[PDB]
Amino acid sequence: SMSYTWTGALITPCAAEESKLPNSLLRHHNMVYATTSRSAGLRQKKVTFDRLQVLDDHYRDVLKEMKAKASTVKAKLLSVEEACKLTPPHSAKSKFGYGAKDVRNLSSKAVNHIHSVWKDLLEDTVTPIDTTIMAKNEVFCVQRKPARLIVFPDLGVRVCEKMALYDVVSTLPQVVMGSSYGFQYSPGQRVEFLVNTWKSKKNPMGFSYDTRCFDSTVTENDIRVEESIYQCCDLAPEARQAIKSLTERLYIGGPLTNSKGQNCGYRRCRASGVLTTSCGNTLTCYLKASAACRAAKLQDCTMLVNGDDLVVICESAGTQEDAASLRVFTEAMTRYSAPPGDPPQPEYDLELITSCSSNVSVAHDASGKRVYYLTRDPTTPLARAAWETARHTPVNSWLGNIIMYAPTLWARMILMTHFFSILLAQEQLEKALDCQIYGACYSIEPLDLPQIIERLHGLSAFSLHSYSPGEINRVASCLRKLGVPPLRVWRHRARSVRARLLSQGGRAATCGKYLFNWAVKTKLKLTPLSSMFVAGYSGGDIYH
Ligand SMILES: Nc1ccc(C(F)(F)F)cn1
Repeated sequence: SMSYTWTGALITPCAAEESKLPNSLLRHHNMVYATTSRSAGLRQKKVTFDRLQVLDDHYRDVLKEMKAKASTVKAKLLSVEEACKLTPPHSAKSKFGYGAKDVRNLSSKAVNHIHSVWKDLLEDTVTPIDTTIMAKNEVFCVQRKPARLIVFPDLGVRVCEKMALYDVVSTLPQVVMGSSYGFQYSPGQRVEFLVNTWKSKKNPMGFSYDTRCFDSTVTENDIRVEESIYQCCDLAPEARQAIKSLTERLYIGGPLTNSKGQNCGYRRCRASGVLTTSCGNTLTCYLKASAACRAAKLQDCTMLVNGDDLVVICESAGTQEDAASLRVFTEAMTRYSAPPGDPPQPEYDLELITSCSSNVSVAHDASGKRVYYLTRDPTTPLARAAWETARHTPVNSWLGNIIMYAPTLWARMILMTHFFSILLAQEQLEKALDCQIYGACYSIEPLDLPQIIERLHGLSAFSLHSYSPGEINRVASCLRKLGVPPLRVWRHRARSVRARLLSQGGRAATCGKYLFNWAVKTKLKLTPLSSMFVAGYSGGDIYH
């Protein structure tokens, strides 16, 4: 069928939509835009097409292996109270007279409605369920992306999803997919694993695979298979019925309704704004790729899967033979309805492969020992940082990136300096800030950063020092390209900040001592002083 059909009703905004900055971070403010509903139509054209899916024996076999491992999982139902507590404070309200605030408080109005939505789930396993459709507001840098489409059901339903499936999507994928399951790794854990699986090959070859608009490529069959997998778990019988209902009424598809309550059409592919999205896309990606590997006689594959994002490291068969078996791999994925965006390409250097928007690089600690860490082209981070510092926003990408990319050259020299300067200037150091990690919302105290980083990256994070020439040129370039002060200018700014922080004692002094030792010249000695990287949840409406 078609991924979507349209009525012609517009995808409409809920509120005013900014698309540009209203400046000591970056000069070329021209280059930063936010996406808006103004670009919905273009995206609309890209995500809508027919899906032809041909299975084969490798598909059927990998699924059989997955269903066998899923049968070792036992999963419990979540009480209303637990499901309510997982709902973010600012999650979109219900069209039935209550908001997340009422949900979090166990207001008897929200809970009663939630009871009725659940009851109706058990009784009716057919009637499609209403979804809202929305263009996202996401900041990027020039050289333009159409806004992504987000699709999500009413708050009431979302809470039922949690009850029915939070335990499953938190617990199953790991067991089903073992070490391929990306969201069980912190960044140092992910580097360590990529690097070890690369050293483990006699003659290694790697390649990422970009599936073109993955959410569209997911078929209604795919979503029933995925259900068939959940069902292999030892479930409560009420969980079993709600899961059949949710999938048949919502996951499989349904009507799309814009912010003004008009009907935009009907979806027959993955909704992005549901609980099963990450888990769904990760299982569906692992299954197709694991099978595509077999079709292409790829020798000795290890995979890493994070939703629609896929890395494969295997034994090379020769550079010709490689290029070729990769084309077969692609044919297989295409048959399975996951055709390519960029066409995939072999790499014989781990450092050259990008996955989850990231790549492995290396530097050196105090002792000169070499250290691998995860980094990325810092353009979108800096872009969003400029946005976040200009317009006030609920989301703080900067902090997320400081946490994820603490070891990187750019996060230490630029993000850390910049934002500790603002916080010191605003006397807002003590305040918790919300940020996204593998799609879940965590409240974090910026002064905790040092221990957080020590815990997730090791102490070497505070003293890495001979960054690769490629990495240094990527940063410098991005700075010039963007109009951000070169790295030497941050060094001077950091000494100033480090100093102010040191003067305040307590945890600020630790922030200054640790975060900015790289900037001093004569170094201080840096001695020693989380259920966060377990599962993926973007679009799952989760808070911890
Ligand atoms: N040519 C490059 C480009 C980037 C990198 C690193 F930053 F990822 F290390 C290495 N070599």
